Amino acid sequence: PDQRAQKKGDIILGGLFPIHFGVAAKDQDLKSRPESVECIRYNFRGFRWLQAMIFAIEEINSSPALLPNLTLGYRIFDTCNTVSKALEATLSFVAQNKIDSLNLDEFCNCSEHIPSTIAVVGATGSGVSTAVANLLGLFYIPQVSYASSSRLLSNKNQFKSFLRTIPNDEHQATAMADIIEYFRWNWVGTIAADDDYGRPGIEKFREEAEERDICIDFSELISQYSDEEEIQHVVEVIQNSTAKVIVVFSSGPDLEPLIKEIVRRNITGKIWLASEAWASSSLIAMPQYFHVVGGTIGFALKAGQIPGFREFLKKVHPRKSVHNGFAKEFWEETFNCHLRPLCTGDENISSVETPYIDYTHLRISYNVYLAVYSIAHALQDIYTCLPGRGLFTNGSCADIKKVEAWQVLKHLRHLNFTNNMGEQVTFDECGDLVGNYSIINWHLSPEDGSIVFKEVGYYNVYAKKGERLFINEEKILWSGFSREVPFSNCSRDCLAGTRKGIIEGEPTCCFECVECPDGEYSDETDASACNKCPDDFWSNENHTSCIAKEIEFLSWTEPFGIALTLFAVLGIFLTAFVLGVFIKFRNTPIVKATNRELSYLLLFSLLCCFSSSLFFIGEPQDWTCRLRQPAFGISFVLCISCILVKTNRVLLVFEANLQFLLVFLCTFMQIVICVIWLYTAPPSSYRNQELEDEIIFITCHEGSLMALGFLIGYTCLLAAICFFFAFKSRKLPENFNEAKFITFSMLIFFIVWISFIPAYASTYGKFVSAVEVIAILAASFGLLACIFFNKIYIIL
Amino acid sequence: PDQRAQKKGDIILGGLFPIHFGVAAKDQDLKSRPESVECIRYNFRGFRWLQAMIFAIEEINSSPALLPNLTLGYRIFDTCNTVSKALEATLSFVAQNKIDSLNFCNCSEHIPSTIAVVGATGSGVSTAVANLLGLFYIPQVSYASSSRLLSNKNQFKSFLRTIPNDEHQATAMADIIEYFRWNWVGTIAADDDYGRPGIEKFREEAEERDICIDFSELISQYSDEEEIQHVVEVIQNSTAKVIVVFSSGPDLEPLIKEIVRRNITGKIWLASEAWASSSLIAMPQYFHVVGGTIGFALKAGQIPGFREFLKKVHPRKSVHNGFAKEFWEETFNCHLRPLCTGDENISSVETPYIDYTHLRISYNVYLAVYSIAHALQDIYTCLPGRGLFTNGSCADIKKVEAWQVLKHLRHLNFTNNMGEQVTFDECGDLVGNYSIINWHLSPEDGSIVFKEVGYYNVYAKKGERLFINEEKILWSGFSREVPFSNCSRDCLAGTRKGIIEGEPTCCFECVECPDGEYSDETDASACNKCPDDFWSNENHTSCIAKEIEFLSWTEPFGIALTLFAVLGIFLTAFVLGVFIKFRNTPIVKATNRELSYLLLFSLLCCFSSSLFFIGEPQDWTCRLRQPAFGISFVLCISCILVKTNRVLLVFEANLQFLLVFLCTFMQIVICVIWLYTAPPSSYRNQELEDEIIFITCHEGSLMALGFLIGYTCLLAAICFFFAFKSRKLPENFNEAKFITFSMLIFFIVWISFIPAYASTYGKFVSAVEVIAILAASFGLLACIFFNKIYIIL
Ligand SMILES: O=C(O)[C@@H]1Cc2c([nH]c3ccccc23)CN1
Ligand SMILES: O=C(O)[C@@H]1Cc2c([nH]c3ccccc23)CN1
Ligand SMILES: *[C@@H]1O[C@H](CO)[C@@H](O)[C@H](O)[C@H]1NC(C)=O
Ligand SMILES: *[C@@H]1O[C@H](CO)[C@@H](O)[C@H](O)[C@H]1NC(C)=O
Ligand SMILES: *[C@@H]1O[C@H](CO)[C@@H](O)[C@H](O)[C@H]1NC(C)=O
Ligand SMILES: *[C@@H]1O[C@H](CO)[C@@H](O)[C@H](O)[C@H]1NC(C)=O
Ligand SMILES: [Ca+2]
Ligand SMILES: [Ca+2]
Ligand SMILES: [Ca+2]
Ligand SMILES: [Ca+2]
Ligand SMILES: [Ca+2]
Ligand SMILES: [Ca+2]
Repeated sequence: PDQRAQKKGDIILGGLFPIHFGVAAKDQDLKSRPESVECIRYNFRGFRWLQAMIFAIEEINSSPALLPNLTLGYRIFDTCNTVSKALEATLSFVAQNKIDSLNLDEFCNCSEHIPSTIAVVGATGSGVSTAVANLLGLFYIPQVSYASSSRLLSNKNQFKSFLRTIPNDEHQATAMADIIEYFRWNWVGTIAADDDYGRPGIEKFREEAEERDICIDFSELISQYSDEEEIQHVVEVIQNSTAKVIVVFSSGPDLEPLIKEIVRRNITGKIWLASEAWASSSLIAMPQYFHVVGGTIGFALKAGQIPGFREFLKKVHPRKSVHNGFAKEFWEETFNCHLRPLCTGDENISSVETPYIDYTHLRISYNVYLAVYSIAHALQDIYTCLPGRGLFTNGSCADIKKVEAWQVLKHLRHLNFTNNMGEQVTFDECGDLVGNYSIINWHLSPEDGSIVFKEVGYYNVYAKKGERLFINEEKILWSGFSREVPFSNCSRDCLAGTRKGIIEGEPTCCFECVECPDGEYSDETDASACNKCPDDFWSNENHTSCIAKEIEFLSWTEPFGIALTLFAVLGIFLTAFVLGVFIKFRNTPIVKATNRELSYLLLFSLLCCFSSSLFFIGEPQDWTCRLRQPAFGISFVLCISCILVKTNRVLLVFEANLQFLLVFLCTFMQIVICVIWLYTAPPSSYRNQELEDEIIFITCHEGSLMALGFLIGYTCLLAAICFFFAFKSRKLPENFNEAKFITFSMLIFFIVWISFIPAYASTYGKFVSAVEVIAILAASFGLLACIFFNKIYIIL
Repeated sequence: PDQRAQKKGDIILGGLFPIHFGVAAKDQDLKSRPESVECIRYNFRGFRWLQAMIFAIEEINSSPALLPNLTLGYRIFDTCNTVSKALEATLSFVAQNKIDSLNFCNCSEHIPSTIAVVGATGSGVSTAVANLLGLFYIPQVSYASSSRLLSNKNQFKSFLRTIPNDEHQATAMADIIEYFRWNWVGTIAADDDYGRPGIEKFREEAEERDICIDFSELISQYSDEEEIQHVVEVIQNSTAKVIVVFSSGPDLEPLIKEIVRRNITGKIWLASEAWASSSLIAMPQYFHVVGGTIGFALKAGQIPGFREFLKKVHPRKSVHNGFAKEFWEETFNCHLRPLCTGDENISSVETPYIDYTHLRISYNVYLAVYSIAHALQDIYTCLPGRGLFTNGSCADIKKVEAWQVLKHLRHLNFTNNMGEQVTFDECGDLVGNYSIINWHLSPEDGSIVFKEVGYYNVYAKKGERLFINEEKILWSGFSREVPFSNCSRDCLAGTRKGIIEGEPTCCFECVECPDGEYSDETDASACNKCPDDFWSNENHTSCIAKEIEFLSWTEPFGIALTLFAVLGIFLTAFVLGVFIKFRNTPIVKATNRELSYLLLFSLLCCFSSSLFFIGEPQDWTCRLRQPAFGISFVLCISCILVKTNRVLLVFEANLQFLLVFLCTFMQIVICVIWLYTAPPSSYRNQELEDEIIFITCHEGSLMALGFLIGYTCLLAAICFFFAFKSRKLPENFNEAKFITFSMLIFFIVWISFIPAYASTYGKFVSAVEVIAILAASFGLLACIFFNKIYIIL
């Protein structure tokens, strides 16, 4: 390495910064002796970090309070983000230690003029720094990095002298998961880089997503040296996916070919998530690409303050700066000339617009500044060590004249001081720091069309999980110009009345919506299953909620019921035209039956025949006391018996007072059978019919219907017997044709049941009570009309 | 590095082998100057590999057909599975190139420079060594590094290997998992460069093949007790019986010991190639925890004369090999506490150094050494004018450089002692077959043995690369039944799936298919919808056909209707069939025999129409039952109604015979007009009454039938009005009274069956209609002919 930044001093430090983005991308066939690689691109941020470190060292050497008489030198080389260059620089650093503490088999002699460094500033990448630390751990030389946040460097078993001044990015995955949870999504992507920074950083994110039940569509890995095949495959995978959110864990140059290919293919409508590595890189954030990476949300560190730095940055000159060997190359790259046209030392560094001269926040430079002062404070603590109170064995103390690397590492292990801003800086036993992570968004400046970063929130690491992040949605512009929150889900959420259904070969986050069948209802949206038991209710047409069932039965409240009751009471009134108001019964001339008894009985007999029809009307169980367990046969057992005794009285004169006792004996069998039935045998009722539809049915199904059939058959047989007995003498019309019309009156009763048997068998709306009551009422009207034909001839 | 194996020569080769499994674990507080670490336990497999390399070098140096005038030396250090120890050896190897490349430094010229370095046994150690060796373009060949991270040529330029990569092993394990009926498995990996890269591919394959993973954990050799306890608790609190392990011997040893201490059984263990045959875990005392373990092994090789060279090791005569002094002490438990002598036997003590059945890593080392020798021979034997360098130039064997050796090694193709061809790929990788082994218990020795139960191919198409013999696999060491490892039992027939919240797709519930649809396959995603003409079974297994009821003639009610119809036909033919004498008969008032056969055939046609009314609407394709609706209401009644018309005409006052056919004319023309206006159709839908399909008839403009019935009723009413004043007096065989009584019977029959028409049992409207028609016709014929059938003549 001919180019170097070397300054002499009593104590020598080591530094490694990236000045070039990469090396020549050429393959060697090894046909001849290989040569060293050559740089292709130039970096300006590394020069800024180098200048900041030089300024910090100079301020240390210019502060008598920090160090009275100690002068510190430095040796800085270039890495170019290459493992080989950093390994060569580290080997050159540890040559004095290598010749002495190593290679004991053979005698190795070297010049004493070369100095020995006490510490080496770590590299930027997480892979190069890993190799540098692995090689440095043999000699116990401390190494402090400023940009490595990989977890693989946190293992103290493999690395013993590695420290970092950048907060660990393990909380970055948690913050991204919380961001995804806040803007509720379930379909996301995953793109990482094949290195030591991307692969370990995606496992934690995937674990957090799985813990939060977040589905991942595709996961891909990219690299800077990959050719067109992998880039095309990744582009095809991205295009063939419906995920609108992509998580990217990569660097600037690593992601540059993918961004260029996407821009060439004009792929838009995607959301880009940026980590701290590439949230502010100038290689990706360009106006020409603003239509592909617009509205990008990224992570950034906490800004620092370095007084007297802007003025120092303008003092660089390629002629009066002999200590710095990179000034000439920086000048040539900035002014784009040779030292084609000749260039003198009379330009202005602030004319050309380059990132070296303009900046908004110093994060990595502040990290290097803090590391340099941490080393200075460790040296000061070594100098100020008091006898009798030390960190070595038996209370020993070190000598400032002869300081070894292991003593510096031991003193750096237990370090605590105050920052220039009043903060407290100390090193944890894992060699890691804790700091805030900030959220930034990309916007377009209307003035000159330049990409700018705006703060729209922050992440806290000193609070309990759940409320560690704050965000302001009103200041976030999605896709660069859109304000509404984009919709990125595998499928639409199920609405009310629909349930979920599995699709074969698909994850849990993807499903289908299926309408629930009858009898099932669901109120909450996206319900796993619908309620099955409506608690004696019915499912609605839309299955939104439950509906109470309807009770349908014959009642007097309905117009049909009130009309039937009015007809019944009218019939009761029409049989009271003699019962209620009676004509003279003494020496009655119209009827030969002078005696009031056995003839006045027919009045209240017909009254009971009419009144008994009111048992069937209304609900069977409407009243508790009047539950009417016997309902059917009571009407028959009295009315048929009265008809039979009347027919017997009529026939005794023609076919054939002890008659009153004689008529009752024949009908006594009906009454004793009914009394046995209605008391000894307790009838029941059927509460609900077959429980299928929303229309419920109530009915009174008397127990032991065979007894009812038997008693009806007995009554019919007795009626037929009396009809047959009356038939033999009804042909001859005598005595006001009395016997001639009773036969027709009771034949009306017979033909009522003949004409209403299909109504008994089948009825509309389960109204067997209605047909029964109308049949018995019509029979009662017929009997009443044809039983009092003698009164219409003569009033009295 | 005082402990080393050195032999000088014209050409020097480097080598690294693991002689110890690790180093002493102690924290450094930096109170004083740190000292070098020490290795605690000895290893015999690394010593066997070193002996194999020495034997190969000696065989090459004692062969005239290979490098006849060249002498080969070696320089081998110790690694102890430590990164720092290997880095020290790597730095010592590149001491000569340090002055030439870096930066002045003066060094003695007596020290030689190695041209090749044998790769390390580990993965991260090999990566660290190759990172430093790549600067000087020094070729390096490894024998046990199978990590994919070494397959990147951009970072590594002088790395070669003779072992298949881990991608094939992961694919084979995925195929094994897919072969068995398991979908709920675990995952355990080691925090190193061998385990983590070897689990991403396996997880991707499992996700592609629709395989769920229960838990994933990382373990390490230096992990404390808390991590081990957490891993054990996670494993115990799981329902998975199959566990995938990607770790080495010492890495997995603490976890195995902790599991044994807790006496955890009933688990299926899958072993990677790294620990499928390690003696640190395969112990009888742990057998009841690792019984029936399936592991992967490579293809063994044959090295004639190896055992004889192994059985002649001596700590005194082996001046070149300085590692025998410690090996003798370790294998005999002595030192040079009880004093020892150089007269013991090596065969006696049972050690893995001499007790072995196959050689896999040693064969790899032999192949690597022979590949290097073949490259050197090709360098020596190259002819001018056809060299691979620029302008056809060829190198000189007197002065050889590392880059030339690497270039010739990149293009290598030779043959083995077993008649096999060995080449090098563009990435320096090799391919080979795989073997599957199972762990069994010796019946008398009591030790763990390996049995071959199958193999995996790499030269065949996808899906036809694995062969498994189930008749030799013994699960759990003694069990025979195939283990069952599923999240939940599969749904039976007629039962569909149901989702559980916050659970993977591999876990679900079984819910019975509701009524109206069926599923005839197990683990059905959804219940298949039944067809229109089929209904779901009681058990919902499949669909069943429905039934149709149409009052067939074979029905008891149908045959009853038939028997009444034929009885009526016979009774009416008793009068019509026989031509009884009607000469000067006084039964009929009219002398002419006409106006009597009219009724006789009208009743017959009415009976025929009533009989034809029943049956299917489409029983006969010639004509539908439509006339059965019409004529039965006009031909049956109006022709009979002619007698009532003539008798009312007589009461009002061969001349009126033609004047009483008008009613039939108007009724038939109205029927024809209705039929042509909107012919009746047939309704065969289910009408949402029930699941049973019913057949019925529907006609447009149904009010026409009501109007026809109303016209008939009005005609009968006007007949009653006309005959009311004539029926009071009885005369002429009481014909008027009997006709009035017959028509009253007709009215009472028509109005008696009104609620049956309104509602009928079983939707048998046709049965009600035919019953009413027959009853009315029978009463009519029995009552109008009351005096015409009382006496035959
Ligand atoms: O660990 C790593 O590799 C990244 C490197 C990196 C970070 N921030 C940067 C800014 C510019 C350039 C590089 C970086 C943070 N950690
Ligand atoms: O790459 C690695 O780290 C492993 C190391 C290893 C393999 N086979 C072994 C047998 C014994 C000891 C160690 C090993 C295969 N690849
Ligand atoms: C980080 O943000 C929180 C939020 O108030 C707070 O602790 C502080 O302002 C920031 N810095 C540190 C060191 O916490
Ligand atoms: C997307 O799916 C998630 C799954 O939990 C859900 O919470 C979210 O509401 C869905 N998005 C929309 C817009 O409904
Ligand atoms: C376990 O699940 C798999 C998933 O397809 C299935 O093939 C297998 O039959 C199930 N096991 C049993 C015993 O049914
Ligand atoms: C690997 O197995 C296959 C099939 O059994 C066959 O090619 C041969 O036996 C093996 N091949 C090699 C190169 O050993
Ligand atoms: Ca770097
Ligand atoms: Ca970070
Ligand atoms: Ca799938
Ligand atoms: Ca090793
Ligand atoms: Ca392998
Ligand atoms: Ca979960």
